[PDB]
Amino acid sequence: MSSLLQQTSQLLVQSYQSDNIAFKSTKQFPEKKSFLELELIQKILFPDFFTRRDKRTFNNVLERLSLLVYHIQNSIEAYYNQQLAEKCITALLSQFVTIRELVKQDIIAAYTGDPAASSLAMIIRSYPGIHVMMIQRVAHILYMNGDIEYSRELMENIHSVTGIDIHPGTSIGNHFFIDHGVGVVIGETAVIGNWCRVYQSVTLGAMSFNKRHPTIGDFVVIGAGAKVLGNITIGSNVKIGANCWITQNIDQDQIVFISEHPSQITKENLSWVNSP
Amino acid sequence: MSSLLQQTSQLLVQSYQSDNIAFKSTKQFPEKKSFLELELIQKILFPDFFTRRDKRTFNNVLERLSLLVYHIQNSIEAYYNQQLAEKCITALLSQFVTIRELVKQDIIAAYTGDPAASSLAMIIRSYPGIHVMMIQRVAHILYMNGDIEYSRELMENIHSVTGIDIHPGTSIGNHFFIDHGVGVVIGETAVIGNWCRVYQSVTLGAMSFKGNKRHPTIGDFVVIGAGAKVLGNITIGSNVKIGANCWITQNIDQDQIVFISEHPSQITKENLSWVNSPEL
Amino acid sequence: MSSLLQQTSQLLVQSYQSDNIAFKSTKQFPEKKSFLELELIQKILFPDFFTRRDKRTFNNVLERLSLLVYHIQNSIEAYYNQQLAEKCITALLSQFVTIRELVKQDIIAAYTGDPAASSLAMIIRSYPGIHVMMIQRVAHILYMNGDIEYSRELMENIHSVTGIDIHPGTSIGNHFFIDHGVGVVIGETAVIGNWCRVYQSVTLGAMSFNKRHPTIGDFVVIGAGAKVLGNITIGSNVKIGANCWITQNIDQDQIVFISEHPSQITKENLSWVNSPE
Repeated sequence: MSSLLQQTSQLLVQSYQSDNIAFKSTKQFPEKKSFLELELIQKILFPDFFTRRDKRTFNNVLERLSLLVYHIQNSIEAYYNQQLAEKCITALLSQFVTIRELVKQDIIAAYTGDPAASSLAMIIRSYPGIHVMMIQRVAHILYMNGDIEYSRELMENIHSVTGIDIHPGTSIGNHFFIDHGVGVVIGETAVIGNWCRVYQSVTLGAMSFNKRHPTIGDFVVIGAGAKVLGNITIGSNVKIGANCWITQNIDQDQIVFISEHPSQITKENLSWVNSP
Repeated sequence: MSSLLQQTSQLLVQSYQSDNIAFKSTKQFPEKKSFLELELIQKILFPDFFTRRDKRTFNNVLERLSLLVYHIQNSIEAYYNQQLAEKCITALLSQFVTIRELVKQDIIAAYTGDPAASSLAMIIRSYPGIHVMMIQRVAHILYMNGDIEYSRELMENIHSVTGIDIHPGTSIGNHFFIDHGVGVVIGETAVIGNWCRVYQSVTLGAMSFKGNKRHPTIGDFVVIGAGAKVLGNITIGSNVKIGANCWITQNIDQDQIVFISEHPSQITKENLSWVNSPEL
Repeated sequence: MSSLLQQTSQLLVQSYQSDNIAFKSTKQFPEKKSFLELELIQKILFPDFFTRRDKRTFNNVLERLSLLVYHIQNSIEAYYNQQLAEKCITALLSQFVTIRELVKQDIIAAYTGDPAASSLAMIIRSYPGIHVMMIQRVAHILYMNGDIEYSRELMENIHSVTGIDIHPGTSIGNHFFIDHGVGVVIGETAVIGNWCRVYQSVTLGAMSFNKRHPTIGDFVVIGAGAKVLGNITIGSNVKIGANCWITQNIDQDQIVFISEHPSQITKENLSWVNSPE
């Protein structure tokens, strides 16, 4: 409905104005190409960082939001019907400013959680853990309103570009930060709390061989390469060391780490190019 | 060669028609872009999910097939010569329907092996483990007929898009399912049986530190859980399940469940303020 | 500026002439697309493998180099200003043939370090560990001279394409080989010596929960899945086995590996297709 696109675009413009200045910029950053939904959602959520200086008006918001919605409608129709597409888009449109506020808190969590994060522009423009969450919070609305096929395709699109695999059904709290992220897998029935931090190669997955994925409390940190598997619960304030294999419930305020250290035992160019 | 292209085109048309109903669809999906060989192979193997409804005639199949093989022929020539390129292409065309039947079984394996896979359409359009096998089964025929350079480049292309790293020399049986797949690495001389399932971050690789076998051979019905590292010229029997994060460096007999010996150990023990910092 | 671009172009052309037999090629390969900076750096460093035969004159080199330089300059200007952008561009130009020498040594390291590496052509066109180092050696110059935002952006672009995550601040010696590479993460303050070899899913990272990343010596090999965390040192000639969790220093001339083997215990298409349809 044209009326919903227009109402949502004005709500978005209001959201831009009440932004903290940290989320603003007078600069004109270079073009970022990726794929359609991400390019558009980036522009819609944070135009200052992804658009030409002259294309940051209400009409540009309306055009971009309309391109996004029409593409989403055509895809949901291809897998399902017009009736379901409309229901999904309506829900998405009503949720868009809420999504935008959630993505801002993800960005805040990245700046807080990463010593290498120097500014919000760096995080917004280049942190893949942020871009996966821009797409996931949109895809999750679609999934929850009955579209499980396009929402999965959407997540597989961002999966391809970041190496981060999050199912559209995953339920994720606020201030969620994935650092680096390549190899991260989070399954359909997983539940994640607030202020969680997750590193590369972490799996929140099903047992190797209904609810079949982990639930994670608040303020949980999961170190690189940990594999957290099965319908289990990690309590709040848990820290999980790198490469742990975790298949059991873990109580709150715990620290989990591989038990023991490994074993240690002791002990030009022309030549190399002469051999080929 | 045109006569071979026409027969393969006609055999593919016949293959489409004998498909089970589950592989067919009357719908018009949005176009999917990636890179040339993947887009073309997708349209060649499953037109119903990747092409405009008015581009599904024998001639459209022949156009897509011709463009694919002739891009392959031009790349192989660049590394080698026209004779080897023709040889590789001929083998690929003659195996093309065989490849299609194998990919269909990979799709079946994905559907049975994944509680989140709800339809064949979803699997066909979006599962990276299926897309990597579309490429790998093509590349492997090229490699086996002598083109080791372009078949590797081809595999690195699909690597760049899926994060799944499979060598063109890898020998892989039917009904093979990779779930999630990022970080998967499978080496040149590895051999994989039938009905295997492999998860993210799995290596079937060489020992960290000719006709050699330096990568693993795994049997049928093997499941390898996330993060497992299976290294060296070792054999994993059929019906073996390997738990997550395992480090395997020895042969494993059939009918074994393998897992890390010990659980990890375990010991006990806003925006406003945050926004004040980057503002100032 | 125009004259430094011309002298850098002539030094590059001479560097092409100086190459060993093995880095040359009479054949013409199909173009490779990715993203702008990688396409240009590939063509500038190895024209024989990435450009048409008729686009290898001095002016062709000068146009490719200028396109790159002007793209980087505007990108840095966008995050900072003309003053810093020129400082970085000047530094990069003065070091361009040095970077080319280092990348050739990375290629040599890949050939000697990988049995699947059959030829330099294959390595130059297709090895993602080489492509990430083409970018990183450029991005490191930019980072060292004050541009920490665009050099990060650059590294994230090559990250999307390879799944290899190397910070622009990382300091890396010569003959560096990443095999496979997906899931490799190397942090901002890490230091890597010469002739090191790193596999997929390796982290040289900070503690999960100034310098906070590891220093690695010469001839270190780190197997797949190893996590090396914190401001620790791995001495030279160390071999680190797959999936190791390293949180303490390792002296030189050591082999490190998980000490215990895993425990073990014993124990129709048509029908499936009817199920869902």
